Amino acid sequence: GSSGSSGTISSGVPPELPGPPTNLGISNIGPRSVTLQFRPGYDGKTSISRWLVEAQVGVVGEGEEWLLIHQLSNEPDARSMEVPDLNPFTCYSFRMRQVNIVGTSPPSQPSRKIQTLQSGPSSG
Repeated sequence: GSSGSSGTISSGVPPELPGPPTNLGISNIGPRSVTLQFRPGYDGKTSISRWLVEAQVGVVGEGEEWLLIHQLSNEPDARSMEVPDLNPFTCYSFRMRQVNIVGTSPPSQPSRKIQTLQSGPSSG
């Protein structure tokens, strides 16, 4: 953009909403816990208050709903985090979200389909 009208701005300015974080990846996929990496695109002239991590059950496509599963509060300096409470031996997805004094941004592109390890003994 490139424009501006008469006036001044120096006293009080409300914050804005963040942006959709990218560079999402699914690594260290454990049994019921995995590490979801990401990067804060646009904070919104304000640090994040809490990150929202949603996921879907089996079916990973439109029509269904996305509910929260993992959320990191008070930690705007967390490039990545672990997502506990995961369904083992089940195809699930994961996303990211930013929350600030403004509000909660929309859902970001979901990660590729993966397979959670099994919950129990299984070695050798």
